[PDB]
Amino acid sequence: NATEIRASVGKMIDGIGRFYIQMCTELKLSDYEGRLIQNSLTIERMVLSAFDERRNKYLEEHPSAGKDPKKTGGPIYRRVDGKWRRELILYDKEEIRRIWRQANNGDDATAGLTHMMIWHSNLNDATYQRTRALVRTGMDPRMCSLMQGSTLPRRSGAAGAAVKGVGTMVMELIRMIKRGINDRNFWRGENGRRTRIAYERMCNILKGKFQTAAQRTMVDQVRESRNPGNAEFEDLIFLARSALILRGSVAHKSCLPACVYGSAVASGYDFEREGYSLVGIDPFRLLQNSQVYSLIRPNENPAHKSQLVWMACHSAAFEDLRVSSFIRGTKVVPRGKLSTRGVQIASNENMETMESSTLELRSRYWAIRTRSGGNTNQQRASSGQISIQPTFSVQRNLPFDRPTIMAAFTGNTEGRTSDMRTEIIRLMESARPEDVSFQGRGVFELSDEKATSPIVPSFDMSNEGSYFFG
Amino acid sequence: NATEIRASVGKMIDGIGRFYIQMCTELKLSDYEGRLIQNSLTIERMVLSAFDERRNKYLEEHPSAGKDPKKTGGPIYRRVDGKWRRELILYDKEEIRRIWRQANNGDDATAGLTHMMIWHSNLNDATYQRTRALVRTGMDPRMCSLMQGSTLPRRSGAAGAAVKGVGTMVMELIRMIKRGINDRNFWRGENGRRTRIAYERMCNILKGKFQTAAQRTMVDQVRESRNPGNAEFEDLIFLARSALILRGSVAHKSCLPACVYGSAVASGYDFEREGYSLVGIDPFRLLQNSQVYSLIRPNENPAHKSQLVWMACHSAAFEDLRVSSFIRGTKVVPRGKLSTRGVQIASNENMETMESSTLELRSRYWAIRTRSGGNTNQQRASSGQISIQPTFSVQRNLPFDRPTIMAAFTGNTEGRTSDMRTEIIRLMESARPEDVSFQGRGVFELSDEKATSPIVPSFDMSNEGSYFFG
Repeated sequence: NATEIRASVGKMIDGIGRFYIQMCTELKLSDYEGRLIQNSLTIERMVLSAFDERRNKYLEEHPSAGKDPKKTGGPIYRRVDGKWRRELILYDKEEIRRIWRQANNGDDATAGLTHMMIWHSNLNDATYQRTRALVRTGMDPRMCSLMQGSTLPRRSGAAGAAVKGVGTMVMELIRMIKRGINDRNFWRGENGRRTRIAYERMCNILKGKFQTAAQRTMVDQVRESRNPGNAEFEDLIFLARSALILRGSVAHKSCLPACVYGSAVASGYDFEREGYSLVGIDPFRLLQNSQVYSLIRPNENPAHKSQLVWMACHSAAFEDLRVSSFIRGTKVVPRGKLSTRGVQIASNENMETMESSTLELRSRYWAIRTRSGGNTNQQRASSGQISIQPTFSVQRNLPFDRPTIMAAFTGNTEGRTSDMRTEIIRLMESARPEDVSFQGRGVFELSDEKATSPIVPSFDMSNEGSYFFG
Repeated sequence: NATEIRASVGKMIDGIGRFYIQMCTELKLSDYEGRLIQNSLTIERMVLSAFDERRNKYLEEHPSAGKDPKKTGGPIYRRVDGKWRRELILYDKEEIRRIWRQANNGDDATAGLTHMMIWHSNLNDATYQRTRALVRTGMDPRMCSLMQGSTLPRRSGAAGAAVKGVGTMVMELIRMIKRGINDRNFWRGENGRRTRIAYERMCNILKGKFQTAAQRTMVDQVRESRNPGNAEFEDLIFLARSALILRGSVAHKSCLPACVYGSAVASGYDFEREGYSLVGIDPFRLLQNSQVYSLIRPNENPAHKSQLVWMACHSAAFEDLRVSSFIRGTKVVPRGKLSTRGVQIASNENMETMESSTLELRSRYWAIRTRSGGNTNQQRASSGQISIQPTFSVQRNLPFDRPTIMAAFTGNTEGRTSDMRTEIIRLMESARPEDVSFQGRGVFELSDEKATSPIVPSFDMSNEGSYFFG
């Protein structure tokens, strides 16, 4: 059944929206002030800090960073008769914790929290990619397209586990491997137990994310090493390099800024009644009638800023430029020639140069974001029955496709990773960059509500460049 | 045990002989007509066409060449009161297929078929050498002595795999390499799978045929290339050039014409009882009491024709002229001054000029044809123990010949082919053209049945020329 999940997501988004309304009430902000991305970012990171129990518990035992008992940050921006001002106002954790407490009818709202962490992951992935950590681990910065949800902490649950990508998991595993190489953390203490439990859980998440059998079995053989040394390091690097083409269907949750949700909730559009979806038309239908303001530097182009924020909202920073432009309706500028900077504003930059303006979010078309992979993998490995069932009682043979039956079982168990690298490189060679994917699907029009008739895109515009980076 | 193989070969030759008797019965041919090489060639090539499933299956989908549903060729020659006549009589495939079906007590007679393909290979190798394909592949026609069984199709089994030579395998590999260079046949389709399977099987056959370790390891490193480009092309050319001296013991099966087998079977000499061998005295003992007739042009010398047909029967076209003459008893004329042409007769040449005559096959001596190589290779690399076993329990060292122990294992694996070309050229330099081979063996007399006492040949007849070609 899908009605229950729809009601649950509608309920928790209604809670988030009415929390945002409560914030707009308590901050004494004007109508325009509540349509700002920056203040939503500030309050939302404040919520992240308040609800992150582990960092807090690390902090009350560590009274450092000067003024840090329980209050952090808070750069609220207010419009003064056309000009702008920034104030560093500090808020307690317990008060706003309880404001959430009645902002969700007595619940913890963990799903909402995961929504905020995921929307932060999308903003960071859209703005800045961490080539720095990649090169730190020795890992090639050519594969930044594997950095989905890198800024996410491990505190996120299964819903948060859905969005964090393959390459980010390679990075976090490499971090723990380097730590275990530096010192003997693998002893029989409770620390070793929690490390191996986390390691096996993360490997299970990995094997869930992949699609082809060969990579799944190689990963299953990865955690056989009770004492991970150096071989699994290049094993995981090659895992990422092979997942370049055999990508895992991780997630692309379409999280939206708190201002848009709050404006919708304030207008009386209760999400529980008509339902809410995070994947279909629904996150789209709020945006063509949404007004968003933000601050811009006197050199930044607002036209680029609108495209970038729509990227971040729809987590399309790692999507191809051609289809993103087709859905948007206008050409999208790659990261190479963007005359803009990060949407976050520095704490030291001067107050005079900021100017507020409206953000354009309307898009001509819409499409469903499925958590799947390209059809090319199913082209490499076709589909069909392998077994048969006797319906009539007739004296006949039972046809069994035996050579694939051994392949599923792997009768002769794989010796090491290398034998798997062999046929996975063979599959990579079988791959082609002209393999059309997602057959039977298309882009629909905004007037469509039940996905009745799509239109297939056709891109013949030479080599404009399907690479947002470079 | 050797009795079972002897019985099997005797049985299948008895089947072939009684099939030939059935053909002589159904063709209504006279006594002399069944002693003709030409009619045996015609019926035998007809059998090849009937039992070759792949070409047939290519043909019923390709109804071309005019009159070609299921009937091909058939130039039967009949003697008319001294003169000769040629008739193009066409036979169906299924009828003669079933005639074989009871001609071998319900078996397929695949071994007999391989015997016919091998005897065709010997006739072609004796008559005409394919310098043309060699030059087509850019391959030097100085090495025609490596063309054993070139006309053989790949359908031949392990018994047929025994006779097809090293240079022919170089040629077929070069053909597939050129085809894979022309188009990308190496994709992940089923065609690529069958190509790599055939390629590895043929490389296994090659490594089976060679004798020295260095060439075997270089060949083992040949198929490491998953995408064969151009380097392995000259690698295989150099393989053939090195196998010039370090020849592989491929095979020299002594196949005999169907007329000789049929005459023996008709006389009541059942091969199952007294046994048959294809390698010892036995294929020889049928020939001194065998009568064979054939057609000859008014310019062709019958004396040369008898020597050439005995060459083709004994597959001694690539054997040295001195020993071939010694075993035959008379001088053998090289290909340079043979006033004869191919034993096959053209379809357009006139009926008047043909004249039939007896073929001389009796030879003074006999010798065993072992599938081995010259003793010179064992002179270059001597023989002896490398390890020892403790018989008495005595506190003593275990002598191990370590530097050759690494050599067998190749502890430092060879980088490329070039390091192997180095020491193989060194071995070629160590080679001498005066190295006497086949020590401990000799030529026996026809009166000998158990190989009791041979006589060693001694050739001091200057430089008559041990080269059938040139």
